[PDB]
Amino acid sequence: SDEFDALRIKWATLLTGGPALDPADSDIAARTDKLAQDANDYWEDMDLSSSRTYIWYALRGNGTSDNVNAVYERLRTMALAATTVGSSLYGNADLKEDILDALDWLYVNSYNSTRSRSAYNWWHWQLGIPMSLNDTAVLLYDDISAARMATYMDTIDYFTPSIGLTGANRAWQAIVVGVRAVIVKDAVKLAAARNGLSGTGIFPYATGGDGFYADGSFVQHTTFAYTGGYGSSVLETTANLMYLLSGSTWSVSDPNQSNVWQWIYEAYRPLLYKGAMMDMVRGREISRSYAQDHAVGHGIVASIVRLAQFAPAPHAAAFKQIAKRVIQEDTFSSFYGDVSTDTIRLAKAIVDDPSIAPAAAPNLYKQYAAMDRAVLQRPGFALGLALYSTRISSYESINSENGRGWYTGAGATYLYNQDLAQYSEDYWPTVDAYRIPGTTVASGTPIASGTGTSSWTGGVSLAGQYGASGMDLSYGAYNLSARKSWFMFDDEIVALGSGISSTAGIPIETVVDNRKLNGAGDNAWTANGAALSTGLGVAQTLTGVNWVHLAGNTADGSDIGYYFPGGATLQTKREARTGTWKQINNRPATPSTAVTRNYETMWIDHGTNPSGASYGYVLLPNKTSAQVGAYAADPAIEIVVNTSGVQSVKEKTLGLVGANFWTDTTQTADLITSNKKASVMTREIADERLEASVSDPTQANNGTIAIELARSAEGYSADPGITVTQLAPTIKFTVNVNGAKGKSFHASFQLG
Ligand SMILES: C[C@]1(C(=O)O)OC[C@H]2O[C@H](O)[C@@H](O)[C@@H](O)[C@@H]2O1
Ligand SMILES: [Ca+2]
Repeated sequence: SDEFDALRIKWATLLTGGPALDPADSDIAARTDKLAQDANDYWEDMDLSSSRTYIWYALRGNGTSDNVNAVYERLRTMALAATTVGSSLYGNADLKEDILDALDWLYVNSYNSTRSRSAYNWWHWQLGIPMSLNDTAVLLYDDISAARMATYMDTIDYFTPSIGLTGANRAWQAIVVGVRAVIVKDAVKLAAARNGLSGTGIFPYATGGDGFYADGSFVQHTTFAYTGGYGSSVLETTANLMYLLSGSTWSVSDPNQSNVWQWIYEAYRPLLYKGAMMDMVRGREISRSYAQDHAVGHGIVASIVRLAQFAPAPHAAAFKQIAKRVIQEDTFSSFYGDVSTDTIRLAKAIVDDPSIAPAAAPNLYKQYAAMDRAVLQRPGFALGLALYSTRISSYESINSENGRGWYTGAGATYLYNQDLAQYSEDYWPTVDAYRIPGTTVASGTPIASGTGTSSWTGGVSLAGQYGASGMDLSYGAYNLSARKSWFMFDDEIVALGSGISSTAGIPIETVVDNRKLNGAGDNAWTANGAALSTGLGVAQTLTGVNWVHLAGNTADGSDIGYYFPGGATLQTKREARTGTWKQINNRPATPSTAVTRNYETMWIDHGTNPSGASYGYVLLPNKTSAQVGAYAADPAIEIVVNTSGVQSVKEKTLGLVGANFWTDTTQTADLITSNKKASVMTREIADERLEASVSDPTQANNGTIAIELARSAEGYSADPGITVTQLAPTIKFTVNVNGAKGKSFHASFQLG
């Protein structure tokens, strides 16, 4: 025996859960039954014929990478069901044989050195197929001969012999060369795998392009926020490879691995909400039925559990605490339901360890300036804001996936509450893709995939407690411009719109919300204190409404209230919509079965060719209609200004004032005066202290932002980069935003 053999067994238990597995456990058993069932289901359907032209009727066609990739996964599944303890097919030599025969069959008939390394969908030829193959190689390792185990590892080397791509792709190459390295007992390769993690898009932060950023953002394909998509994969593979290499002579030594710990804290933690990974950062993957938000979220948490096995002292315990809290929070879909058996083993030991307490829930506001995203986490709810600009594209759609992601990241709001299934249970293929909440669009017309023309997209963060965001809207697909802002406070989110103009000749509308209702679609809702009809298929206009209340799909924790300051007229309809995942993901393996969900859609109608139109609403999560009515009577909010040049909102009770300035001219909102495009927020504690945060959301100003506050101060402390030039009679200071990359600069003044 040698090291390589140790590593291989370590990976074998990663896939199986080792001989340790306790089939008595209800969840270990549940997973096992399915593996065996599915495995059995395939096997007893394979064409075992000597002269077969295919291994599975359904997957025939040696030329389509999609099919070939799937025949390998199936095999991998049977390998596991044949290798994991407790399985109805454990040890079954017959099964192992057939699997092996299937592999040989593909070496000559479909997967070998003949095919182009660049054939259609290299991902399958260079990463997908090989990852599965390795896993099989490791499991049936003993039952495999040298001649046989060569036709496997040689072909794999042919397709992926090096490491040299970006983030997710680079990491995948690394796990492919790394695993085939421990089976072929090669060290040169194995070290090239460990070293790969130090490459672009992984360990080292990125200042542009793919990879993780110091502000917690993650980018893939150069212009798309992908934390929950390709990012999800990166976390998983990197963690899996780092764990395999931990404690070996090929252990990771790069100092930047420390960054991996921060990924969890700043990159993933803020984007998880009770088991779900927010879709706004999942890209084109929101169109995949097998990968909805909680399923995807479980995988992220599994990578955390894995990470907690070798993580240094401080971090390991923190990880255990975070995972424990998430396993417990998710009452929608059981975590143990869709993760590997070894994952269930390791987690169960954390959840049952009484000494490990659940980490606290996050309570903050974070601006991911590098990917045009912003999050708000409050005890009762969370808000996801998806923006785009000259730096980040509207949405991604390649390989006929996500054909309706048009406005998924165009100022879209995502509200998370007790209704944990809002975005799961086939939301995407049934929701009206032309009406994504928070957005302003030309009714029923789409926009293309690509970056925008305005640089003003970002926001400011006041000590990570509160914030404000903005997006200068201007579509290329058709004439339409507007100024959209959002102000996140303690229990309400204010949305303002102005400069709404168009010549498209198409009715422009702003969608307040589009909520999926319960199975009956009978959620109770009220407007101005009057119950409204709850029948499906009914469309109605609400004139002069000051507030609306919609009951959630759960007894408590999912109600939503809407406040319209100067009164508004809403176009609404409640209906049952039908669709298929096939419609937003036209690939062979995607389900065509029709599904039906209920929605309550509400929007403001700006008319056709409007000029200077505007809107203003406040979202009030978890409040009863009686409260929403109360709020509307004596609101803690007060619109300071909603013009084309500046949008400002004040929070009477918190002493908060937010203001986004859209032009490089001198303008003033309440006590704030600015001379440049900027996002500002201040907090005033009567005769005590005054705080202020500023940011250049354009990330293009290479000079300064001259700010002036209408208050007299006695002293101050400011982040470096802020030069205060006058404390009395009024506060004056400048902010050096050259290369600030959208960050927020803070400063606190003591009043007299
Ligand atoms: C196996 C599958 C799939 O999801 O079907 O095939 C294609 C792959 O390439 C994409 O770039 C990734 O998003 C990855 O997640 C995909 O995995
Ligand atoms: Ca409030």
